[PDB]
Amino acid sequence: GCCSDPRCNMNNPDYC
Repeated sequence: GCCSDPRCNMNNPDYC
C-alpha cells in the first residue's frame, strides 16, 4: 500500500 512507505503516511492522512 502507500502506507507501506513512510512518505504516504506523513503526506497523506487520507491514505493512512
